Amino acid sequence: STETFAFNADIRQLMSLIINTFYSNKEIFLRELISNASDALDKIRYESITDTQKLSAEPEFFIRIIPDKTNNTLTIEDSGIGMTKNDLINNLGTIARSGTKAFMEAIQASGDISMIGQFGVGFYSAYLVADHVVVISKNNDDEQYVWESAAGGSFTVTKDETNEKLGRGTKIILHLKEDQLEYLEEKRIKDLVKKHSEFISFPIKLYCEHEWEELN
Ligand SMILES: Nc1ncnc2c1ncn2[C@@H]1O[C@H](COP(=O)(O)OP(=O)(O)O)[C@@H](O)[C@H]1O
Repeated sequence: STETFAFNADIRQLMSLIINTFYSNKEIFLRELISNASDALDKIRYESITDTQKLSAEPEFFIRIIPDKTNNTLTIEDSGIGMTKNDLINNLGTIARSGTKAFMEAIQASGDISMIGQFGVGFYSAYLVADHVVVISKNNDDEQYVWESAAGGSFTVTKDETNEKLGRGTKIILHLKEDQLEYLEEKRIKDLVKKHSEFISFPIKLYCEHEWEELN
């Protein structure tokens, strides 16, 4: 059954800024999410080098990008370390980190919205292009859970019993805004990924039409 959580106030203000901004460089969400996937993969590769068993639920490292024109969603999937239920609650809303508070104080003092691009807003950049965001995650030390938020001051976390099992990793599902459908186009995606992927040392694949295309 679903549990509801309140966004930390600072995180709520960050989301508020993101949702109301006219910042035109929205495409940066893609680099933020792919970097997150790379970091999560970093972690499971690191943990498993001295302990190969940690790879058993999913032996291959990958990042997959799946645009879906039928329901206007863009999905970023990885087989990284994944998040436990507590991880989703702790890392995706309830706790405002040092950097986040510093970013908010800085941007409020300067009003310089180019900071969004210069310093980044991490995972929350998804709300630059999406109305609603879903996160399915599976970590070795817990069952599969689902995090959801339409950015209304709250999010929910629900033990997953409807979706296909990931084995290990994370699936970020962006429900794109009506005016942001360009990010379903494969050329748009490839050009963005090419721009930010030189030093991502995991295989990146794009779902095309259907077949998987290698981006690196
Ligand atoms: N794809 C992912 N797999 C596993 N954990 C993730 C993923 N994306 C985000 N997280 C967790 O959410 C946290 C917050 O993400 P973010 O706001 O991008 O900050 P940062 O990238 O600086 O960690 C990350 O530190 C990470 O712990």
